[PDB]
Amino acid sequence: EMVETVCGPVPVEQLGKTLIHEHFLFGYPGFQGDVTRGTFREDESLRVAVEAAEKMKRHGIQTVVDPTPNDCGRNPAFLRRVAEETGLNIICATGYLYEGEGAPPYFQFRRLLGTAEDDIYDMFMAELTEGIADTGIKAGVIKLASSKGRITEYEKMFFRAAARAQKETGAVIITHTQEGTMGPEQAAYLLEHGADPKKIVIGHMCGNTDPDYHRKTLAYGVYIAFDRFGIQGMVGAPTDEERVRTLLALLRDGYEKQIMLSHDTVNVWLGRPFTLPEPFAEMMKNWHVEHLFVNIIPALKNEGIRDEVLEQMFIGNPAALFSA
Amino acid sequence: EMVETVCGPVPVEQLGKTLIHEHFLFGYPGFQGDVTRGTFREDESLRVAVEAAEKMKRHGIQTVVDPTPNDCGRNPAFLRRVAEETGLNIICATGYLYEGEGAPPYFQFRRLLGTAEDDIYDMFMAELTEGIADTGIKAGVIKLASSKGRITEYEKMFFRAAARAQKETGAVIITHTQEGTMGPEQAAYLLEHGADPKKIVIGHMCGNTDPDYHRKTLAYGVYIAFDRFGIQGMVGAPTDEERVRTLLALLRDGYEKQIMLSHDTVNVWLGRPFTLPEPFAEMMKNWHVEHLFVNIIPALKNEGIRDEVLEQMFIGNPAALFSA
Ligand SMILES: [Co+2]
Ligand SMILES: [Co+2]
Ligand SMILES: [Co+2]
Ligand SMILES: [Co+2]
Repeated sequence: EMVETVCGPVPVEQLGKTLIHEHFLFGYPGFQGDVTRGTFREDESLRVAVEAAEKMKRHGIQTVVDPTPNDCGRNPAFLRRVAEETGLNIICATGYLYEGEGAPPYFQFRRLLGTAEDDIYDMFMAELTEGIADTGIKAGVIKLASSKGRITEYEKMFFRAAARAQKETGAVIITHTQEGTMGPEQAAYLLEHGADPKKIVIGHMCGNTDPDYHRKTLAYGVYIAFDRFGIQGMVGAPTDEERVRTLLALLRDGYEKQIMLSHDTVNVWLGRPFTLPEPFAEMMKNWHVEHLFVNIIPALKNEGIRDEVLEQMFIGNPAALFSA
Repeated sequence: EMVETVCGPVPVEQLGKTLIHEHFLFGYPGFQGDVTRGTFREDESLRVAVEAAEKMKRHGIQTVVDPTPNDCGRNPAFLRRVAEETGLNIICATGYLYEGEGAPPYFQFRRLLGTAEDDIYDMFMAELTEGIADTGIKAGVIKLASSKGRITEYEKMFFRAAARAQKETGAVIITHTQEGTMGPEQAAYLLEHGADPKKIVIGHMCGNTDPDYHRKTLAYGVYIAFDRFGIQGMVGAPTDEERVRTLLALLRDGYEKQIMLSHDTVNVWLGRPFTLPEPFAEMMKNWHVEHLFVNIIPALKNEGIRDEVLEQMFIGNPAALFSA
């Protein structure tokens, strides 16, 4: 009946309207080494993060799941500061990013020692049931990630440890898929290791534009996330128009009880500030926390998507996800 | 005349006996994510670090170059506390590890922006001439690293930036070579971009057992470092017996003014504590800061190496390296 937030245990029935995948703070592994020229502005970062939290509250959002990985500058105490100020429910994660964009050398070394999987399991259990560092904050979700075209041996260690921790705690698993690949394989690998499909969210599914690929993943009984609305412009990556077109094809087939939507925003970047190039910046202009409510939902309503369907995705599914 | 230490500028003539490559603190990238089970205890880490520094002092060591990379838990403030407690001169570095064992995602993203090399150069200049993070502590060396059998495009950015910074500051470059590869390639590439050979130390050269490989590197007029004494057991790393055999061959060939010696010890490991298996631990038993003086030096002196030659490597070469 309860889920661990950055402000302690909160009743699952009181979560309400939820964004399943947003980042208040995020940095690419290695940002720590650029501290001299990319200093952390704590007061300014809080101001921007609270501003983003207030923007979501104006659209009826009461809960945000922040799946910032452990190796990507996850800061539970900072998230608590945002939540204590706004009253917004924030659920943080425990886990690492995939091999290509994470920081693997540490657990790759423990893999050589032959304790890595047990060490990761131990980390998951400690952060889910005891607390993260000395913050007293317990993670409410386990974050997993896989590479493009394959789930690597490094990544599989985390997948097996998450499945073990999932059986012991009943925690929710949120995943990262790279470039619309490994969706069905993630679900398959987790289930055969004992994980509950009703507690798994396969993320970044909007990265694939083939409805058959989605149906194959949805066949496992898992949740899928169209969580990257706003991110477009890359040569291989899909557009928001292609995302909606894929979403409408699944809502026609009646998969609403298994679909959730988000933006995957990075509200405050860790490390040195940057500016996107002229063509890319224009294509990424819609990448903000209000995009779904201002642009996407009205476009869905014009296609004939009912309010009950939208409320099932934003309110119903998160409530069913965190419930035992 | 002067060199930047963690306590400020120190006369190069006062550096005395120096260990060119030792780590007081070190963590594999990703250690930050294991904060709950691998918390950094500053006070007990300082005790172990001071204990290591005092063991160096037993053998007349007055200066240590600590080339811990930015992405490997480099902590100049901690090193300052070690230096103040012991009276030891500690020179720290600016730089990142190689692609395979470092944290590349951050500066790989900045390459997509097209500013990475300039950003890295800017970082080098800041930390060599202005101060690291929230301190006035300046780095005294630039740390570079390459992969096995290749200097990757990612790595080449740091090499080009280092050569640029070297030309403008006169700073020392110290390198990491992976598994006895790329020694000549590193020297050649640095000199292509205008770096001063008398200011370059090609590291981990003991990882190769072919004297011709060393002579190819030495022909560039650079320093080479037999800096991993004590590290044995792994494929395909050499034994201390093989290191000594290679070292003796070069010393008898008259290369003493280009050679420096170290252990590459990690005195305090960042992250979760670990234990090596007994067959591996027995092979690594001599990996400590006293090894060169208690085991290697008496073995060298029995093989005809005079105290003057030893003092040339430990005192003369570091003095010449840091001098204009
Ligand atoms: Co992701
Ligand atoms: Co994300
Ligand atoms: Co090294
Ligand atoms: Co080293």
